[PDB]
Amino acid sequence: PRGSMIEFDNLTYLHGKPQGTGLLKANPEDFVVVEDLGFEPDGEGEHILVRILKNGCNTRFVADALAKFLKIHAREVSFAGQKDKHAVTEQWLCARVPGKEMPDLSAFQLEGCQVLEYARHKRKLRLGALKGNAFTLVLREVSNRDDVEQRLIDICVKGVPNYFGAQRFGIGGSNLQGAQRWAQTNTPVRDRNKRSFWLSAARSALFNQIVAERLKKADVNQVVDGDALQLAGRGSWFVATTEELAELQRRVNDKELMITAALPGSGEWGTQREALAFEQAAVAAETELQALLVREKVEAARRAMLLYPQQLSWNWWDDVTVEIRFWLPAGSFATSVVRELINT
Amino acid sequence: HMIEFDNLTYLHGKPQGTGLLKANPEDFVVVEDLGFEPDGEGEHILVRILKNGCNTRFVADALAKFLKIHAREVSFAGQKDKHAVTEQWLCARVPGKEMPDLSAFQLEGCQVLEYARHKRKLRLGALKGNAFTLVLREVSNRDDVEQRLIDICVKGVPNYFGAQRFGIGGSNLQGAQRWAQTNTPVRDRNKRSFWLSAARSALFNQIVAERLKKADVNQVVDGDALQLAGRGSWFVATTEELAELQRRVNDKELMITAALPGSGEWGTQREALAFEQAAVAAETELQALLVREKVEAARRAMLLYPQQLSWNWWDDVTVEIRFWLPAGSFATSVVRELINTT
Repeated sequence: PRGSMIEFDNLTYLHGKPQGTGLLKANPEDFVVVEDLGFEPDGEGEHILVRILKNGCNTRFVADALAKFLKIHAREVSFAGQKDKHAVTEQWLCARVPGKEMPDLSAFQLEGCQVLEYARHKRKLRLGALKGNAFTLVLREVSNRDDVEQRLIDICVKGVPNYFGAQRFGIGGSNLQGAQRWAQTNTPVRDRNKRSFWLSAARSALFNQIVAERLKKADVNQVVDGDALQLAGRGSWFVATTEELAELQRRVNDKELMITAALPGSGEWGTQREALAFEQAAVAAETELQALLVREKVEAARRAMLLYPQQLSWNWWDDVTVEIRFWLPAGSFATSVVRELINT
Repeated sequence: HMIEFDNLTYLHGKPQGTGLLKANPEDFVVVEDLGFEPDGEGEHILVRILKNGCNTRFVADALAKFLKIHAREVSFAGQKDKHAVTEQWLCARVPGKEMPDLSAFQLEGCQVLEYARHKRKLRLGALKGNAFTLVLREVSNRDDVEQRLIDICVKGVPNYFGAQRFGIGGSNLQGAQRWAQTNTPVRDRNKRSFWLSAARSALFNQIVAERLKKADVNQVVDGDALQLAGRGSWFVATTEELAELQRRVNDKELMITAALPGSGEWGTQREALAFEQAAVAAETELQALLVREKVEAARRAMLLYPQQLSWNWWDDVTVEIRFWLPAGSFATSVVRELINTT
């Protein structure tokens, strides 16, 4: 059975493959993540926002525990996003518990999880409904400090490819594999979760591939006729035209606009003419995955090709250990930044 | 050439899901708001009628018959078509103080809800606004819709003129463009209005689309024409006042406007005016047509904040949404930012 599609480790680099190695997440304390909702709990509402700090367990696990403690169905507990199990993460959970009474969540004890705050909120917390995350990482046993230092400087200026991290395609890549097999047939998928995982890996893999192809051009950030340019910090995007190229390039160079790559699916991809031809050619061989996404009615969307870590700063503890801090928008991965610093 | 409707910039970005709007007339309920209660005296009789399956003019002629008066004695502030359910007000001139029994007036598909005398005649465009109740069906991405409804509560939507403004098949804009290329006058007065209206509306939509491409959409600039919320009055922003003006705009007390090109001054000045002119610089022919026909330039809020926006999800693929919009604003403009339709 001949397999596929550019593999993750073969994805193009913006600053070239690093000339050094290092350790990522040697200890959970070396990977701290603080969720950034973008809003404060209202202080009223039928929902209860619970801010927790965890270590050594996934979000759903703590969510199920929270549900049990409040004597409510696991379905009554949601969250903004999945936080790494092997790391120190802080995030919000949301449980629907209507009423004027506020349950004593300070009694909720669970190994590898500390409650830090809880208050009522009107609307339920939905997946993907967060602003971003603040990261504090420590890279250990850095074999080439000068290479890493130089890369951190270049990242501050040019950024890094906004790839979906390896964690997006399932353990061992099962999600992408399963998505591929399912696309080779017409056998519908029962399990709602198994279906979402697969559809997500498919579109994510295609996005990464389009970006990897675009990075093979002479000028990676060159705006071309028909590009879908997204305003920095938000979803709104528009189509570029030959007539406006000069001014558009300036905004893109100034990081006001973001060249985007397609997130394949039903409907139109967004790009037009030249740019559209490019994206279609970049994944021309993936007719099967493309067709799968279309039949499952997963609307095509736009995603920034590049990623500019915010408030990027770093400190070297010694010639082989660095602490790095930065904030990333929702949907971007810290591993996409680290990929351009060291090889793991 | 000119930005096409479907390519008009989105405030919240193009939706990542689809759905059905107005599957049946019952999924689109529009309740007219006069902006006042009838005087309860006067030579005119205001009649509120629930309409489903026929248009205004039709019901108006039917009322005229029932009351034994000239069809042109029945007026109305806003026209509406069959495809939607509308609680509309009709105005009949019946001098005197006696109140005819509008309980015998039974037209197919209609229902008289109330009636009272009033002093002034009801005129087209005199409506203050409309309250809508819509049912979006076969929603493919609830999460997307939910977040967009929430974002709209905070930021609103672009106050675009809906497609209906450009005639069936876009014929009104087409007619305006063909007309703009010749000095030939236009016979039919109805054609004149529809065409001039489509041209100015298209220009406004393009200016807003351009403005939405800026880093900060609601950023006030020197020379901007700011309109007081709820009314037509507007004034020009000045550099020395920006911080204060910006606060009132963020607080939704003032509305940044975009031009409705026509004869006379557009309203904006300096920077803002230069921006608006460039935004439609290539539309010289349509502009000259408006100037030529003496259609006075005017102002229209760039953004639209649906009032009392609330919604209820029947199931994962069905939502009933309610909101009030001032006259001149479109429900389709709110929906454009929620789902993609065909």
